[PDB]
Amino acid sequence: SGFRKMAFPSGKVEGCMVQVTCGTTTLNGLWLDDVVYCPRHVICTSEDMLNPNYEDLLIRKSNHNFLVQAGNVQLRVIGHSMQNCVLKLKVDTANPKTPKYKFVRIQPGQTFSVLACYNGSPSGVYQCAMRPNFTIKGSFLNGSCGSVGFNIDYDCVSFCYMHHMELPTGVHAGTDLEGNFYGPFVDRQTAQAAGTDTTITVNVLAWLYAAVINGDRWFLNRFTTTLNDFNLVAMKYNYEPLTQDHVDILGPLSAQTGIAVLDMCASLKELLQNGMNGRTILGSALLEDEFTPFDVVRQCSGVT
Amino acid sequence: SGFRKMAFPSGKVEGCMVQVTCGTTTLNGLWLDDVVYCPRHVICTSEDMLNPNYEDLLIRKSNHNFLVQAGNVQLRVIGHSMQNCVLKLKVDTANPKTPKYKFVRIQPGQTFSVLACYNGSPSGVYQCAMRPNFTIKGSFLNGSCGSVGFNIDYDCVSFCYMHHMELPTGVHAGTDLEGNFYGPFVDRQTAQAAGTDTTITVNVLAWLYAAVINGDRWFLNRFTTTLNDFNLVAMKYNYEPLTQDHVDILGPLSAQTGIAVLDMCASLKELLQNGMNGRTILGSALLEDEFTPFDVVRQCSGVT
Ligand SMILES: CCC[C@@H](C(=O)Nc1cnccc1C)c1cccc(Cl)c1
Ligand SMILES: CCC[C@@H](C(=O)Nc1cnccc1C)c1cccc(Cl)c1
Repeated sequence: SGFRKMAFPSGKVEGCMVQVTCGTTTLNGLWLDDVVYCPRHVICTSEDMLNPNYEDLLIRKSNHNFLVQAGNVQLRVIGHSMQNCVLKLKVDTANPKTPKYKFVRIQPGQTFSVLACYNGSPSGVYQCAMRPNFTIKGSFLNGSCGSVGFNIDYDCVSFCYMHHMELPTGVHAGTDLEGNFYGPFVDRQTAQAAGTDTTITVNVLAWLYAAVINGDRWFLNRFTTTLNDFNLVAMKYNYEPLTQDHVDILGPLSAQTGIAVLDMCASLKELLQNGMNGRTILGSALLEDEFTPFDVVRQCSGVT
Repeated sequence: SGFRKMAFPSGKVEGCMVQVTCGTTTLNGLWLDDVVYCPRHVICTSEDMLNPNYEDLLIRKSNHNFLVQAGNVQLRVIGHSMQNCVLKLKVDTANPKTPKYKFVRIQPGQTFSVLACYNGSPSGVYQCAMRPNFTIKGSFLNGSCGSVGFNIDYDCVSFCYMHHMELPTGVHAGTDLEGNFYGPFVDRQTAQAAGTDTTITVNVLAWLYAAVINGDRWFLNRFTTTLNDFNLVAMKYNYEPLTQDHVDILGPLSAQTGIAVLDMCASLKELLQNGMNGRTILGSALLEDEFTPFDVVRQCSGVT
């Protein structure tokens, strides 16, 4: 029993972190096989970041300009190339600690763990969600660029995020490992609007099931609703509309607790319309949306 | 910017996790040098747990009865001994992945990361606090016994906790790595009262400073208070009394933000007396006490 914002064990990712330096800028790199991946803005100076011409900046660079250091050893760079917003530095040595891995592009509302790094050294690990507007609410300081987000299934690390920047609003933006930004963001020091965010409804419902499993049941009521009625409330409170696909993914949690998905929607509707009345659910005084149905089943069963 | 419930990178601890089996029971072990540490209740059967005579149960056991498996390799047990509530199984092979380490006994109100494990395999990592009543509010299922709590300074892992049990209330109890329980708990399947818990005042103040650093400032007010006046409010709301030692540890955060500790106490007093009025602080709708002043400075500066 108990329910925590649990991150994946970061060990397999810690063994991939390196430091990349180009000129005066130092950030983090991900060493997988004989390739080091990092944000392409490692080639920029302060003056460049306002409106960088990355193709032109990279032309002034050579393999010997990218200094890559894994712990205390120096990697020999034999090639460099830009793919979207990431740089791929081919090195002469495959990382011996390379775990089984995949590069995935997650969907908004999905979760992942972030291993925050500075100077190629891991500082901490936390779990978070890719917001519906493609931003993440992380904890990153200058030099955290290149830190990555990932999920782990058995022995396979699926890398899904690489940190690139902090928006003037204090929220974070980044790319998939092919260097494609999530959302409309560009790697430029310019004001950039993030979309209107919404609360991930399927995740709040999953967390409500996790609460029932762990004993917090005060929010259960004598009511039910329909997808259409629930969605009218979801609209009013800027929640994502619930679809049959979301209902389907909640199937196992509904089966385990015997609480029909639409009956749980009616508890959520009442919580949206009345608030929590000074009470808590799983130690939170608000509706939590950073746990997917998969996360809840994993944590509630003991998946290693 | 941003503020997260960050756990230490778990890599150094993952390389120490093993599975220990004795008879029908399987739990987690911590392999450091040539010793494997685990909860002594690994020797118990279901009938034993109600009132176990551990000295007598261990006498029926031999080195060959403790099966210790690190991943897929089998460790040869050359000695066994009970120290308080832990068993120390001497093995013929030192763990090659043994990091620099210490065994520490943390104080109530201090924080640490937990690497939840099952069958010797890591499942997740989360940060938590040792409650003032010596319980922890973790996330543990059957088989998580033997999982450990730790802190990391540079390259040194200080192990501070080993999980032993879940109280009927759903809260967790465990020992230091010398097998001494935190609190009055005994490793028996019996109803056990945990003390009246209190909120860790120094930690809430530290988190209020973290909020100001990251932009959440709505709670700052035109007031101040004294240690005596603040403690009268702390008493009413079951908060730990604030001492000059707590004020002293908040010194750096007070210096960084220029907000005197007693002025921050007056914001906390107003929040205790008025609630949050439907607002949030660092994404929380309640007063967070699982971040120490050290944690806040570490996260806010970038300590790796
Ligand atoms: C002058 C470089 C700043 C860097 C940047 O946001 N880093 C950063 C990241 N996370 C937290 C804090 C910080 C300061 C950046 C700005 C604009 C666009 C891009 Cl691609 C990068
Ligand atoms: C019948 C063994 C149960 C075990 C126990 O609480 N495990 C456990 C731990 N964390 C979460 C869930 C669980 C089921 C235990 C009970 C009483 C005392 C002791 Cl020392 C151990």
